[PDB]
Amino acid sequence: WEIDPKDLTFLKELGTGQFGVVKYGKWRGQYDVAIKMIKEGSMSEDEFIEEAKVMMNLSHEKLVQLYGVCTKQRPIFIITEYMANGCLLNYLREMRHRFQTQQLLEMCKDVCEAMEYLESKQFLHRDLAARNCLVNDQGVVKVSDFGLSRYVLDDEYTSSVGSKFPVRWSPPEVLMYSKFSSKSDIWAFGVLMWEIYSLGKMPYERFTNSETAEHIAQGLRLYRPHLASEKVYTIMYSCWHEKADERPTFKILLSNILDVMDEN
Ligand SMILES: CN1CCn2nc(Nc3cc(-c4cccc(NC(=O)c5cc6ccccc6s5)c4CCO)n[nH]c3=O)cc2C1
Repeated sequence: WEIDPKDLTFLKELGTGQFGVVKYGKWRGQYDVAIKMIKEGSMSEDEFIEEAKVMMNLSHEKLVQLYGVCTKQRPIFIITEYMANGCLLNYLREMRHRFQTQQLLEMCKDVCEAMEYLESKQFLHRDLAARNCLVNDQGVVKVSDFGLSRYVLDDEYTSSVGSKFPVRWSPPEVLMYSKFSSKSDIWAFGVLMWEIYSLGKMPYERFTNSETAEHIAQGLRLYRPHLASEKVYTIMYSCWHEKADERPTFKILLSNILDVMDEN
């Protein structure tokens, strides 16, 4: 899906990410979109365009929808489904005192549904976290920026000892051997559940990344947030098995989440 940049209208600056400036605009004067303007040197562009077809085939309600790309010009554009309430982490922090427990679980469910679908397509996110989930005007959470980490050119982000690497969302096998799998996405999802139920707190606060790597290797895990039931915590904790093959699938996690709902 190559978009014609003439069909795009820029309206507002939405901020900055790993690829640079992100803008809000419209496609053909009607559809609200987000447009990532890829800073030169920030992306492995050839490698991205080479593997763009598969991202185009990924479609799910709880996945942020890709509209298309603009590659006949520089900077490259990536155009996506706009989400009015922005990223989940700040949404949690900003609406912290308004959340009911049922809502926190529905958020987990939204995300898990998306990841189950990705799991089914053998597609990895690689940087799952609240900051890379977005929220729309009706409070629906959707998974964002799935797979883009592979294309980042920044040693501080690509290196496990880098300052931007998602250490706090990474299992031991990633920090040690850089072995990404479904089960690394699983681990990350548990940390995400923790972000949700803690209402936007930073994992392992006052720990450095290295200290965090040290302690999870030694078996330390994130404490149960006040608003998390024991049933809920058991779900997120199951994502943090030292051994990846003892970790559940997203299909199972979703069943767990549904069972907790049903009981309530
Ligand atoms: C008043 N509020 C201001 C902030 N805000 N943001 C909104 N909604 C969106 C933000 C982004 C956005 C903004 C800044 C940075 C990033 N993130 C990135 O640019 C990147 C994230 C990652 C993750 C891994 C690897 C590479 C990248 S690039 C995004 C998500 C773009 O997909 N994208 N799409 C939206 O709908 C809505 C609001 C209303």
